[PDB]
Amino acid sequence: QTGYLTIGGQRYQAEINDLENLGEMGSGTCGQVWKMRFRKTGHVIAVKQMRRSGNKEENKRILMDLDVVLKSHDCPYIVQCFGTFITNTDVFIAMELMGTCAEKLKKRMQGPIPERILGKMTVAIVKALYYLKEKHGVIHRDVKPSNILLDERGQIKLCDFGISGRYMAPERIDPRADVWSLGISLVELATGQFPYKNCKTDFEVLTKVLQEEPPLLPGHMGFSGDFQSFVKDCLTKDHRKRPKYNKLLEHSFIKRYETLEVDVASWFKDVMAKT
Ligand SMILES: *CCC(=O)N1CCC[C@@H](n2ncc3c(N)ncnc32)C1
Repeated sequence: QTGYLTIGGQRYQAEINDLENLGEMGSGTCGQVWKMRFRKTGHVIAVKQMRRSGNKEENKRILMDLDVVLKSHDCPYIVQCFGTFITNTDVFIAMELMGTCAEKLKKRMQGPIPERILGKMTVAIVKALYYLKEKHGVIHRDVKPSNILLDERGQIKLCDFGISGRYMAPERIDPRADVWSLGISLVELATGQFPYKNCKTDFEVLTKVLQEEPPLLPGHMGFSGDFQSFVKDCLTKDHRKRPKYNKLLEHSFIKRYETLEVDVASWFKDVMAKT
């Protein structure tokens, strides 16, 4: 429903001019996203703006993503929408403000991200894809580090569903393909290096994926055996032998970080402090 903004129980009748524009965030990968402040509360939020005069293709993608996120109001690992504003000229989609994405944390850190953090990250992302395949029959089709968002309070959510209904897997080029993309992302963040960084064209990446063996987590960085095993599983070329989430969620690596307390909130704020 339009016109209402609800930040945690408290619902507020509001309109666009009840918000102060604090500047844009990054690029318009799905839409133009502003950081905005609620003049009544003081709360600052992310607001995506869709202009009705905008690109027809981008607008179809923004509506799909919204469709998925309103459906996912009860997944703690998918960013929550706080409400919508519909004016004669624009649609304003209020999202909870996250910090940044794993891609930019990799930039800031200038090196590997510790297994402790990638652990909590694997739990939140696998359960997100599982919740999305089970309760709604959607699959993501674009899981990559720029789509994994974090915040200062430790939360790790998944964010961009604009091309999602029902980093590319071998059988998505040559017929659980979101399982492959998660593994490529995990190897990138774990080593700080993208495993197909020397390819000068898109098709050259696709030939590497099908011709050479999967990128494996190296053995000399102290990675635990469970983490190495989990990545080897996701990075199975033959999709017939790749596990579904019900089997993935029973992996020991998943089980270690469901229970273990990992202070990602502190690790996040220190990385962001370093320039
Ligand atoms: C890699 C992260 C990044 O640069 N982007 C693209 C720009 C928009 C940004 N972003 N999208 C939704 C967001 C929410 N809800 N909070 C914070 N940043 C957000 C992701």
